[PDB]
Amino acid sequence: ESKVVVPAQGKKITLQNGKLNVPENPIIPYIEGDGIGVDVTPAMLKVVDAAVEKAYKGERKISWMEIYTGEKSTQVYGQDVWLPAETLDLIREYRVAIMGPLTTPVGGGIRSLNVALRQELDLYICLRPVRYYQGTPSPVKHPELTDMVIFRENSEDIYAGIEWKADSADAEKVIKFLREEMGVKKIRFPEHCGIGIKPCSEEGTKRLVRAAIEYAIANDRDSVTLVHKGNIMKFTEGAFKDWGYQLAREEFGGELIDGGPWLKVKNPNTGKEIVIKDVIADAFLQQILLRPAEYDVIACMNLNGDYISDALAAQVGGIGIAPGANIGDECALFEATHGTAPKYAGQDKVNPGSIILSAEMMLRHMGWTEAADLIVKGMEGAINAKTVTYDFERLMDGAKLLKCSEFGDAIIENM
Amino acid sequence: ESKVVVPAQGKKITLQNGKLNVPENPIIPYIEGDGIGVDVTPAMLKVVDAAVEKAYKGERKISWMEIYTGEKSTQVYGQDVWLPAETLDLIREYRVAIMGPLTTPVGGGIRSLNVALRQELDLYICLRPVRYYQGTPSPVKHPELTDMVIFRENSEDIYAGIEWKADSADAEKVIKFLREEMGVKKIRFPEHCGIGIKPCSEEGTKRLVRAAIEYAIANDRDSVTLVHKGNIMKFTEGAFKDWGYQLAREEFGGELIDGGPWLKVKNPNTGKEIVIKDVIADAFLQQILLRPAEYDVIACMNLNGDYISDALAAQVGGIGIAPGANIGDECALFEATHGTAPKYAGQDKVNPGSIILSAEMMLRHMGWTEAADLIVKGMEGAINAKTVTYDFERLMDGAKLLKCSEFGDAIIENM
Ligand SMILES: NC(=O)c1ccc[n+]([C@@H]2O[C@H](COP(=O)([O-])OP(=O)(O)OC[C@H]3O[C@@H](n4cnc5c(N)ncnc54)[C@H](OP(=O)(O)O)[C@@H]3O)[C@@H](O)[C@H]2O)c1
Ligand SMILES: NC(=O)c1ccc[n+]([C@@H]2O[C@H](COP(=O)([O-])OP(=O)(O)OC[C@H]3O[C@@H](n4cnc5c(N)ncnc54)[C@H](OP(=O)(O)O)[C@@H]3O)[C@@H](O)[C@H]2O)c1
Ligand SMILES: NC(=O)c1ccc[n+]([C@@H]2O[C@H](COP(=O)(O)O)[C@@H](O)[C@H]2O)c1
Ligand SMILES: NC(=O)c1ccc[n+]([C@@H]2O[C@H](COP(=O)(O)O)[C@@H](O)[C@H]2O)c1
Ligand SMILES: O=C(O)CCC(=O)C(=O)O
Ligand SMILES: O=C(O)CCC(=O)C(=O)O
Ligand SMILES: [Mg+2]
Ligand SMILES: [Mg+2]
Repeated sequence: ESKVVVPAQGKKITLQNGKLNVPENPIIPYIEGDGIGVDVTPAMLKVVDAAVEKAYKGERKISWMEIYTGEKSTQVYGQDVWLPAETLDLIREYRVAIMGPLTTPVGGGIRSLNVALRQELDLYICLRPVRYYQGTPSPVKHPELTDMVIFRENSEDIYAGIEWKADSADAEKVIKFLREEMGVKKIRFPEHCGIGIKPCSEEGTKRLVRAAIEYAIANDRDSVTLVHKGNIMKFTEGAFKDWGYQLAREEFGGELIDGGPWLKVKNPNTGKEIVIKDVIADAFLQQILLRPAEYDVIACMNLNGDYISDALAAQVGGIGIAPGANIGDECALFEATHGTAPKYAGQDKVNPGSIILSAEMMLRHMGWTEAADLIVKGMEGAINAKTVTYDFERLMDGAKLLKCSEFGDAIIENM
Repeated sequence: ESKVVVPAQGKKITLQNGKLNVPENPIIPYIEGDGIGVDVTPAMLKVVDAAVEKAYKGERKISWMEIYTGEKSTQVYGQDVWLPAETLDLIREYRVAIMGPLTTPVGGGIRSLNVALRQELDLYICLRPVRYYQGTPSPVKHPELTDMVIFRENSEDIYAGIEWKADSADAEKVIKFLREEMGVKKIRFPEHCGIGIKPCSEEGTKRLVRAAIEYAIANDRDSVTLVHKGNIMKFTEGAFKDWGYQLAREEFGGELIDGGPWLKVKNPNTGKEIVIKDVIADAFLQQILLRPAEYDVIACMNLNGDYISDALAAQVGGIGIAPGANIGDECALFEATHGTAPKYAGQDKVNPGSIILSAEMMLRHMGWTEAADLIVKGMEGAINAKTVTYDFERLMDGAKLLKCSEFGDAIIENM
């Protein structure tokens, strides 16, 4: 029995051809989220409604439709229902949705609902833009140098969840097969040993890299960097790099620079030469701090993208100002980079910036660019006014400390 | 037929009990290293010889014995011999050794010789101290806040090298077994799919964490942070965290703080309360930039330690000033954090600081603390004099740019 209420006065977004048809009164499903979701989400709704109202003076409005996942889903549907089938159906049906963060237990418990949503809806792109907002405090000297966009493969890798507990019959079964049937000798302690599988396919790699390159062309970006650990993980991470370059060559007419393997790809529109390069993952983490300007669009696998996202975000104010999207061929689910930060949950304390800027991406995705620009404007105003949440305040002299809801209002005031 | 010359005027280090017996004329095997190894190594020899000479006025001297691995090994022993059995034997025999960086091909070619040495000699500890040297340029505002020590598990993980090429019979064999015999459904594209194995055992975890805690006690450090991705990789990364805390409890009398899972461990000597805590790996990469002072000793797995090392190093000047050691129960091999940086190889351009400070660790390991202190002193002098190599120079106004050999001499001048 459905527990979701479909808004009376809204219309469904449709996908005519490959293009979205967004009506004036679109129904947008949202998930509140666990933990700080309770704080940041109400604030996102308020701010988005304001930007839409100001940009289009009543012509347009979102019909927000709440749907359930996580703790709240259990309180609605009964225990044990963490991810109602309805929810998956509703996001595919309505094409565009947004969520708060969801809690994943460490060491046991349910598998990540985030990963479940991503995998079940085949949202193979995790798109995370990291840019500096003028006036944002930062622990680095030149944050303005960081203007990157992460394309993170979202459907494979060690992130996929294929693993077995130490001392379990399954684990022992796999170990025996590895040792005896594959002649694997490189397992140092075969007893009391957990096992994980890391898959990486050509189709998975190329669909992610294709998207990254297209984004670079559509946005007149300077380069695309393949990030990988292919010297140690030759057949997964190194495969990723090989496939990525191969794709650039076969589908975008990529050409050698010198002896390579770096490529030049000519922007069909602007005619700019887009550089396709690669960097090893550990080195990259120094590179972003020491030579940020040399990097632009980033394409990487599931785990690496996760590490990179947080490290990059830190350069530019931290993950309270880090938006993202999970994007597939049939729908898109926007959400902040950060998680549920349970230790602050309910305190009206955290930065709603990340989820707000995710809605900003959603609006842009919807072609409501005017509303989106109002959000950006409001953000820059509020930050420049040095009226901010705890995470910014503690890196700053003479700032007024605002609560999460308050900072929401601050953003609106500066629209 | 051996190609190594055993020094006429030196004596072998021995391991009486659990303690090293270091003579006055110890024979120390060294490997030059590929790439920039050709630059940095000669410089390390010069600087170490100087520190030993000054500290002990001729009473002590190292009898350097060259041994072979990598490219140079092929030029000496013939093609195809990248890692002569001799070399493994010589390091175990002589107990203490040092190496330049070694090249690992990305996507194919030989497996990492570094990993080979580590695995073959069971050097399960990769120890990387990251501290700020006064006067070092940096892209962060407060580098002095970074004073950490990385304990990185060095014998397991995805780093172990258990993997198969996409479309290979072996890969297809493993995939079929996973799909059909283990009922694995979470592989998105089973065709054209590379596969990797990630093992993590209880014995491996605990021997690494034991070492980390002992180091914290022997050095009066504030805390030990377990870094892991145990919400996504429950049975490897999460197992690591569980075992680590369990060890702290069972072997060091660790006690709850509040409801935990953080522990208090009482320093037997100083009586200081050492905090045992944990942080998720992506979050940690923001944490080190945003709250560096809150971190001290780091214990993590093979891959994570690798990422963390480079990111931390960047905070403090980059990997031209990042020493490390690979340490086992029977011997220790010191080497810089950085690799072969082939693009600069032979140019006398890179910072020899990392390998030099690795020798600094080696000396300390040998109980030649006076010589070690001379190296530290020389380093601080040379850096404070703003006479430096390219990597520091480019982050600095009004510095004199020195070549690698020159900076070596600068260090000696400031002893
Ligand atoms: N996409 C997702 O839904 C997602 C992503 C990551 C994690 N998670 C889940 O979240 C749970 C806790 O993970 P975690 O503690 O490692 O990561 P986290 O919830 O992101 O929190 C880590 C730290 O990041 C900072 N932070 C996070 N959100 C912030 C905000 N809105 N404003 C300001 N600062 C913010 C805080 O740093 P300081 O306390 O240092 O100021 C926080 O303690 C886990 O169960 C995990 O599975 C979910
Ligand atoms: N323990 C080891 O032996 C080890 C460790 C890592 C990698 N490697 C091997 O090294 C090869 C190349 O790896 P990579 O290019 O990704 O890593 P890398 O050789 O460490 O070089 C990456 C970047 O780090 C900086 N850097 C490295 N060493 C430096 C020094 N002595 N002084 C100043 N800056 C330094 C340079 O940065 P900028 O050019 O930006 O100034 C360099 O381009 C690979 O085959 C890999 O297998 C070996
Ligand atoms: N062209 C490539 O494939 C490649 C590979 C590695 C580094 N790089 C960098 O790009 C630059 C290429 O310049 P040149 O080929 O004119 O020397 C170099 O300075 C180097 O730092 C290029
Ligand atoms: N004690 C633990 O196990 C644990 C767990 C997570 C965070 N913390 C941090 O340590 C502090 C513990 O302080 P109290 O238990 O007195 O509130 C908290 O402020 C919190 O930020 C502690
Ligand atoms: O699924 C989770 O709980 C964490 C996911 C995550 O870290 C991310 O992809 O941002
Ligand atoms: O083995 C290699 O080539 C790289 C090893 C590495 O990155 C490290 O452990 O520092
Ligand atoms: Mg994350
Ligand atoms: Mg490394």
